[PDB]
Amino acid sequence: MTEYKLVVVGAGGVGKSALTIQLIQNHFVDEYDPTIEDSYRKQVVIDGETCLLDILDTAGQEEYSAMRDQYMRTGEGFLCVFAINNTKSFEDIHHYREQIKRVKDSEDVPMVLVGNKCDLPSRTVDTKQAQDLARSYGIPFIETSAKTRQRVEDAFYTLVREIRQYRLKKI
Ligand SMILES: Nc1nc2c(ncn2[C@@H]2O[C@H](COP(=O)(O)OP(=O)(O)O)[C@@H](O)[C@H]2O)c(=O)[nH]1
Ligand SMILES: [Mg+2]
Repeated sequence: MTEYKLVVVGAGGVGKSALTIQLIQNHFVDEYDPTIEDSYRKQVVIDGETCLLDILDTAGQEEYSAMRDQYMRTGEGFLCVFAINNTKSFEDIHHYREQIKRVKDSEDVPMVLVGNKCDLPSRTVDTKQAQDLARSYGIPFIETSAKTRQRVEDAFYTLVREIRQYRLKKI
């Protein structure tokens, strides 16, 4: 059984919790329910490999979190989430990426860019704008909807695949 420690980062309100809960529980949390920062473990088969995913869904970024500091230090791959109807959250992506590189003191960290809420007609971030940002970082870009269950597994499984390739190349 292969472990992958994943960290979901990005601005408040973009759907990090909704994406993680959809993946873990196949449920969509009610729109107005309290979010909480928490970690989740789930055994899953990914490309025929039996995997243990250890996922931290981050929150409360303006106060100390011992768990978040541990997962940022030790996390193996990062899902950088913005919402496609929220330009500020997309324009925040470079700060989240910079935080990750600083903690890892590395320019080469497994990451996937995720544009969530692709079920909303009020899009303000064009798919091609985000694809270009991801291309400039050298990482995959995936558009998701936690609500209509579009590409949720693809987003997380793609990050696992990025970690697997990182490991294979370094050896
Ligand atoms: N329409 C839609 N709303 C979403 C989606 N994902 C999250 N939300 C809503 O967006 C708000 C923020 O979601 P949340 O998971 O709490 O975001 P976090 O703060 O990034 O964890 C909540 O009201 C969610 O119900 C999605 O894919 N589509
Ligand atoms: Mg949350």
